[PDB]
Amino acid sequence: RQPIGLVFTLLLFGLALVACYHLLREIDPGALHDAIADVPRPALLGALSATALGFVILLGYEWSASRFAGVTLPMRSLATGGFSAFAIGNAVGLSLLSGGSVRYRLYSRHGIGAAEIARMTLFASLSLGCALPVLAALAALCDLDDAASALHLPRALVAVIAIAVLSLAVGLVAFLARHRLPGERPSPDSLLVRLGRRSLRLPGLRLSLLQLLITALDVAAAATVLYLLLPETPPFAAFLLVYLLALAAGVLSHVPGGVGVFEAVLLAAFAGQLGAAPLAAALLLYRLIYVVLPLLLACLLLLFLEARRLWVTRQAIRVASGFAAPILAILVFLSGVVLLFSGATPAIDTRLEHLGFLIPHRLIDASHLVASLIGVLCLLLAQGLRRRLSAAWALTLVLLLVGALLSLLKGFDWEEASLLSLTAALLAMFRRSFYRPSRLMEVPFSPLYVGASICVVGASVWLLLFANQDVHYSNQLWWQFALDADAPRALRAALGSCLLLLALALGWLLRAAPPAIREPNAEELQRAARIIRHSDQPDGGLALTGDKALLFHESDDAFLMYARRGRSMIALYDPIGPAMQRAELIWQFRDLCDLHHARPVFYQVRAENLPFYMDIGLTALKLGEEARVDLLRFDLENKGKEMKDLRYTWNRGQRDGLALEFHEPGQAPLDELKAISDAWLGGFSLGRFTPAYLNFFRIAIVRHQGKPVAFANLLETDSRELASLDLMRVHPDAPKLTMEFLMLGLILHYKAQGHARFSLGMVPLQGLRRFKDKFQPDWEPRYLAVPAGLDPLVALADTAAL
Amino acid sequence: RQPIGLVFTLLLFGLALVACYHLLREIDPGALHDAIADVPRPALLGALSATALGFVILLGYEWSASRFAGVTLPMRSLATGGFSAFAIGNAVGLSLLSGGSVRYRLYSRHGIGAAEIARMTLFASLSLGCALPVLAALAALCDLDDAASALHLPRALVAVIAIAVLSLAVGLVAFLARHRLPGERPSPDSLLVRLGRRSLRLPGLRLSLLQLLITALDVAAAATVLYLLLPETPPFAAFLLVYLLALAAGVLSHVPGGVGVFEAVLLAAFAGQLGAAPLAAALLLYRLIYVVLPLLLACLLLLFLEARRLWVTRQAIRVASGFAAPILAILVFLSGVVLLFSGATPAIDTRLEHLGFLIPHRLIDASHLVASLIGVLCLLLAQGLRRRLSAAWALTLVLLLVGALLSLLKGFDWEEASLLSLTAALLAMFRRSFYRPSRLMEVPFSPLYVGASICVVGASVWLLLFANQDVHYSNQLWWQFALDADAPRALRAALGSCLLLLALALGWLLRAAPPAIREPNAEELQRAARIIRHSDQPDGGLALTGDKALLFHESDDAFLMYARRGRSMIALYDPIGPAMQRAELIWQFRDLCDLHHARPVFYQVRAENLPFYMDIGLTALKLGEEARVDLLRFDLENKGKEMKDLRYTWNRGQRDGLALEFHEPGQAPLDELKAISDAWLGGFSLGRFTPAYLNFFRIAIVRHQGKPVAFANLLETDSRELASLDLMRVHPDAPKLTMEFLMLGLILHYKAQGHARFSLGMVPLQGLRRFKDKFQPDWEPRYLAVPAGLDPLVALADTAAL
Ligand SMILES: CCCCCCCCCCCCCCCCCC(=O)O[C@@H](COC(=O)CCCCCCCCCCCCCCC)COP(=O)(O)OC[C@H](O)CO
Ligand SMILES: CCCCCCCCCCCCCCCCCC(=O)O[C@@H](COC(=O)CCCCCCCCCCCCCCC)COP(=O)(O)OC[C@H](O)CO
Repeated sequence: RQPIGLVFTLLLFGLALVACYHLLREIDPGALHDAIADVPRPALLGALSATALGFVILLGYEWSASRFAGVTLPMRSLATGGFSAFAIGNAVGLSLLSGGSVRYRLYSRHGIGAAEIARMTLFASLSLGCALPVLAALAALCDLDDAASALHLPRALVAVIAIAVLSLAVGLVAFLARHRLPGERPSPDSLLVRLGRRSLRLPGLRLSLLQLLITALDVAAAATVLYLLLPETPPFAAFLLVYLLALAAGVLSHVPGGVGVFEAVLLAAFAGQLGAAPLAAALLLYRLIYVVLPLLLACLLLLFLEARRLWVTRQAIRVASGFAAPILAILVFLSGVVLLFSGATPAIDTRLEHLGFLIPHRLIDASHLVASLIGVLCLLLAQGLRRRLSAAWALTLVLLLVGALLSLLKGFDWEEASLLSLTAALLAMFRRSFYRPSRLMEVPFSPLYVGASICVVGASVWLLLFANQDVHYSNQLWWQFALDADAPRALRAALGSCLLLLALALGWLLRAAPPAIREPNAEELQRAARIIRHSDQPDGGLALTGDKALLFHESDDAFLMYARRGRSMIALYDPIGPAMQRAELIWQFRDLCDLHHARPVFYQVRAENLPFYMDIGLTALKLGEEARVDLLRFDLENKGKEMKDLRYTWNRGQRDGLALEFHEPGQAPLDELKAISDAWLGGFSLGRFTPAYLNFFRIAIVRHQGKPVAFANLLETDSRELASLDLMRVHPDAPKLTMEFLMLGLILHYKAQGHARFSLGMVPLQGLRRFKDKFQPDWEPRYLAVPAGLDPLVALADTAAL
Repeated sequence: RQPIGLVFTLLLFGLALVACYHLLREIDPGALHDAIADVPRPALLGALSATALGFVILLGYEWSASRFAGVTLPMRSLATGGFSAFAIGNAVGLSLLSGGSVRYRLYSRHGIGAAEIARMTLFASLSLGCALPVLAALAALCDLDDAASALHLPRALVAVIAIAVLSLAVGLVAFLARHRLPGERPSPDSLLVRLGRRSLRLPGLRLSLLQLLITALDVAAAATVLYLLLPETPPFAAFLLVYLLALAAGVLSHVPGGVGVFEAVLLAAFAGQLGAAPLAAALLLYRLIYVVLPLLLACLLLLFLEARRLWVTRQAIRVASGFAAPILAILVFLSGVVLLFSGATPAIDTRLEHLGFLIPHRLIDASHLVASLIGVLCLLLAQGLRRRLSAAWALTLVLLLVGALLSLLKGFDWEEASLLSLTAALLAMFRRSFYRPSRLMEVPFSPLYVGASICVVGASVWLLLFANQDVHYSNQLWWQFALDADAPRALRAALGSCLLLLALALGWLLRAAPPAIREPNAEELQRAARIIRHSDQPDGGLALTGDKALLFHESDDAFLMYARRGRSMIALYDPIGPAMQRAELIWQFRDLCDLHHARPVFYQVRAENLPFYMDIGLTALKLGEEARVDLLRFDLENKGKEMKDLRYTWNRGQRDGLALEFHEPGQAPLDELKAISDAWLGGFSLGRFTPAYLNFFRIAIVRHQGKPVAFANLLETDSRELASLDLMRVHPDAPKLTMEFLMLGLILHYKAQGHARFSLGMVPLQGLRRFKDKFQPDWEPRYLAVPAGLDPLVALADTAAL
């Protein structure tokens, strides 16, 4: 899927480049520059305003999603989320930090469910995805002659196509209206439809109409931006029609920005009618104003919020797994783009002639080549920054500033140097955000980033051909070292960048295979047990069963237990140790998973570590509820119906002759345990009955008039914060209150030693819930972490099987 | 002492500046530049060669010290040490990284004693310090007329002065030869002299003569360097005489480089005879070639060795407390100097006229001012880098590269930008060397660094006056913003730098006083005990006595116990916890000590942490020996006279009716303990007898036929690595073998539980040594850490009193 989808997009981009080259054959860069300069100031200020209007309409797009999913949020929060998600989706879609991710990051602070957000994003996407053809047909129906002229098709054909589209639209609307279940409504604005297999959620009539108006206003404003930039204006209907088609074509192409394809379509539509140069200039200004500008605004906004949050709340925020690393990766990538493009384009003559005196002539050529290499390194270090490396942050901070220096020593291009330096400032300001002390060579291969790198290099070479089209091909251009000669510098640069990218890509591809997963040995198990003791978490006990492999921190202070199942690696709980060790461990696991081409999954995680999973790109699903009784409040001289039932149970148990005794680890009656375990059997998160496992923990045994009837090992630490029990077996013939006596006896015993809390157990998603509730415990949600895209049930079913 | 010595040096520098200003009044920068250009290539290549010759002779200087102190080292090591110590001493003497420090760092890897190195340095210093006047007199005796003309004094006066000096020299030599103790000789080349109070160590005749030849060749080569640079050459005798005097005057002035004063004296000597401009040019080239160049070579050498050591030995080196932070602090300081000086000097007209087109005219003035501020910040962040901060490393890495950018946007001064960038490269390459995550605002005030900052600012202003001496004073110069106007830019720069330095200096001086030292409370004590348990070191037990204050790491994982005594804070042992926590703690202590204006001292430290103390500027003295028995090798069925004596003791003890029993912490007979403690009493590193202290540890009591006779608390951890005993009391009336039975019983008991090692105790600097040796233990040295300068006995005596 991943390589196929990459290759498909890459080829589509490549084709669109070739199309644009063969379409702008007549135009030379001089003409284009003149066309760009031609545009009047009121037109620019108009487009700059229509951008704002069109982005304010995109807030309503988020409002419709909020209403559909039934999410109550503050208006300031909804606005911020809407703007930032749309801005960053539209520009760098699906490559870095998609709109969904930005929604899910921003809205998880308010404590909205992952399913709700997911639904919001899906609605926001499919809204445009399904309302695009309808608006295209509606626009086509106005002035068929103009539309036919634009598309270069017969009037009859486009007419019947429009009629066929609107007929299919109303037909589907009627069909879903037929299967409308009454009564139940998940939200005020939501219908449920029943087909037979699954119940699907569709918008209501009012919401559907309101979003369709919103979509209409959105695409209108978007098209108007591009309309104002054109000196000569074709009929609005046809223009809008083609814009819609082009937008569609760009989105389907799965090209990050829609660049290459969108421009190809517009140019093909109005190659002759509007000319090439004025259109190309309008397209560039459109892309700079409507895509690039908002993205940079969003980048700065979210950086600002992150910095403000860090400054205000200093103590609570410890590890910093916020919203800086992804933005900085984006800005760094853009920087590398800016370096590579500059390297392709020839310098200004005036700047070169001034510089020629100050700097030696060969240094310029050297500077230029190195600056091109640095550009490619900046492309590939985006991934590093994304994964919160510290090495990557150090290297990138150096390169961005060296690159900014060479940008002044290549042709005194201060516009480049300014941006590179500004980026390097922001990168240095967020120093804490990059903590991981891992090796850069250990970063996994990422097809996507390499794909994007190749695309950018392609676009640089395209720009090289288009810029240096006034020089004849010659073999002597390669060696030609002189000031005025721009084309040699570009050629050298392009070759150097192409070789360096190829080298690094091949080096990453051909690397030593990772070691296979093995079970832990005696030493590892002992270390794991040591870690568990010197910690708060007693749930770590299931590490010692020697059934699931162990990932150890470099400091051997904290560890994480995981097991491979099919194509997905599952981690049993949160990592065991201090917070700073936990974050590094969660990343370490993600790295490992990626190396082995497996989905990372975290089973039964607490709420406190959720943002660390959100970082590495997981989503929290409500798995179950975990009960824990607080022994400080709980006392044997308290009131409450359940409490009176418990004391009655305890008193009867004592009178009947039930005795509970605790055996230290090692000194256990293995014969009696084996007997009861066999009796219970006759009649991953489980805990085996191997003696080795049992000798680690102290076992509480209850006896009924002397004979051993039931037992339950106890997970403990050296601290007296929390205590839990994993394995717990009872004899089928035992009295019904015997298990409850054992259970309450445990609670009282831990009260005696003075443990703050006592972990009862988890209920997923009836009897177990009631039984746990009968002790009057404290409930706490337990989550499941799965990749964000689409893996809701497959992973849960697979884990349930395991 | 510190403020007085600072003010004295600062005033001497100030005066020497004023002297040089009033002496080079006639010369304008044009004439000076012409004088510098005048010097021929053979003269430069001659001076560059005579520098090398003179530095090769400085190796023999180290050789004489090695022989005197009696230190056997490899020739490569001695060479490296000699070169680097002399190079860095001569340039940045006593301000940053003195020659002594560099010797003591480089030679402590081979495992040479601190007393030996100290002696080596003292000899190397005093050699020149005492051989300078003798050579001055010897030179004076040759051609009195020329010497008299040079000094502008009567021939008779200089003659009798020379005669008086040589008479005093031979008189002192005879006087020390009189009190020559025969027989004993610490080294082959060393005499001991007895005056009555203390025995002093003087060189032998052969060594004295050889070093005096070495000193003669050294100063000759040094003077020759400056001789070749002069076009017209005065008589060698007189010239050498004045050079000697000037060198002396510079050294006594305690000016880091000898700059200001040395030049003043030379200029005053040959103001009229040789002219000002040619002499000034010779002096500049001398300073650049003989001082600055070697320093930069040494800086690079030692950086290279550090990098090579890091690359080769990756695993053993963990925390990196090597030789990078001091060098980088030096290079950063030099960078800031280079920025400030450039800012004072006016730009080249050609470069300004080229730049005037590219850059807006006001930007140049802005760039120039900011670059001057950045220069002053680079001055003050040297201290930060020195103290291995990470904040300081991040900030400095940014500033050096921004400063390098502004250096190209001020007057396109690429020579500056190259150096700043090269420094910023090296600083980024040694990223690990700066680990401390402390706040920059928390750095203590340092009079020395501020003193050096003020000096540099002074020298910048001096350069400003001397460079812009072709412009008349006017009030309108401040506001004058134009390209060609250089003097306004310099004036603004100088003012901006002066205000920023004043502001920061005052801000550091006026700061909230540090909190006073308090005793630990119940919570702190409990935390300390927790830390001790989850650790290897059982010696941490004496923390719990609640007698000495506790410094806790930010992570509350490791801590360090210290107590103030008079004017020196003593830390009781190494910090307790992991290595990474230990380094930060040792620094944290140094910070604290500096805040309270107290000498840091570390009492009883192990060898493994020595380099962490060496970093913060301490020296290890051999305090005593600590015995520890290894229970793995030791067994009850072994052979050896001492072992047979032990088993005989054990068997007799058992037969007599001595019984040893171990009581858990809390469950102890306090009555019996109090009784025995009182009986023993009747008849900081001590351990009190307060019940609170005793309830923490398990007490071993021995009984003689039922009655309690002796006891000894046991320091333990949860691990079974090491065990120790602090407090140990016996009844006066007890049998002589009873204490030995208790002692051997402990050893056997710990064998039973299976503890690897068992700490016996320390003997400082007779009976105790024999008693410990009778168990056949393993000896390990125990050190004392005291400030490097001169605090050998005062601290030890003060600690002994406490
Ligand atoms: C050729 C145009 C018409 C064809 C339309 C379709 C083509 C589709 C396929 C090709 C994709 C577009 C290729 C062209 C890109 C822009 C080319 C360009 O103009 O590049 C300039 C330089 O390249 C760029 O500026 C490209 C930037 C593109 C990306 C924009 C990102 C901006 C933000 C970066 C991060 C900022 C960080 C700080 C703030 C957070 C060089 O021209 P100049 O005259 O402006 O400069 C001359 C000299 O070299 C220097 O002055
Ligand atoms: C005035 C000389 C005669 C008087 C002698 C006695 C005076 C004593 C009191 C004053 C002390 C000396 C003051 C003069 C310093 C040098 C002045 C100078 O020439 O400064 C130049 C610039 O300042 C310096 O270069 C000063 C450097 C001094 C320190 C040297 C350190 C070098 C190493 C730094 C670290 C390197 C890092 C990388 C390698 C590890 C500016 O002149 P320029 O024509 O060379 O340049 C013009 C334009 O501004 C730029 O080209």
